[PDB]
Amino acid sequence: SEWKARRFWASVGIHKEEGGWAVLLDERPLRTPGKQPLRLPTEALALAIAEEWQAVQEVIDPNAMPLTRSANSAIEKVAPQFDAVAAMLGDYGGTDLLSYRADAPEALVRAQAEGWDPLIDWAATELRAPLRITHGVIPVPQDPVVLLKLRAEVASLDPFGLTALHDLVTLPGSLILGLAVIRGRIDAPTAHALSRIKEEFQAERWGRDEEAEAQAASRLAAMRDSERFWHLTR
Repeated sequence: SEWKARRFWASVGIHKEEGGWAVLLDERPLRTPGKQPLRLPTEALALAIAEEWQAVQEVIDPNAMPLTRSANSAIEKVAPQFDAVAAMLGDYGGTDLLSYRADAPEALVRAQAEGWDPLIDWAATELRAPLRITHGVIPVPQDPVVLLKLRAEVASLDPFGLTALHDLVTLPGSLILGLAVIRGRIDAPTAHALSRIKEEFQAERWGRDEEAEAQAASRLAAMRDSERFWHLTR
């Protein structure tokens, strides 16, 4: 309803810049909520963000503009705090979902093994990061050298790329799943399905939980948004 939310522009285009691309609402350059200049690493993302602004009807709906939202985060929070963010994501290497297997029932333990072992194998091979796997509640600490190797893989990403990595790691609760998505080993819908092997297994055996399903659907959409953002920024 806010007057400030009303669309007043006719066309939306893009244009180069001394440092990245820009999106234009008529002749007026798009700025970040923080008044800072919005510069995008690629034309692909610029054009995609322009479609979001061309799609505005009467009033701006931020929920409908996931790319703009992530671009703002990259410029405003991730680029300036790259080191602290790469560290926080890297930390998941020591509490990775794939390293914790159920104790029971057996059919669940086998399900996890079949879906996850291949990803643990990939991480040991491609990232030279074999994780220690635990069964049950008592956490096994990871090899300090492996944690250094995984944190280093994260640190080597560009800022926009680190921003996309964020949700791919935190939502499923796994750094391996997040890196597998951006490295092209699996896509986001597969990463999502692998993370919920236990949830899916229990639902099929003991009954669906509507709230859990709603929350899972939300995580999947956010993971697909992060994946899109990663590809657009390459």
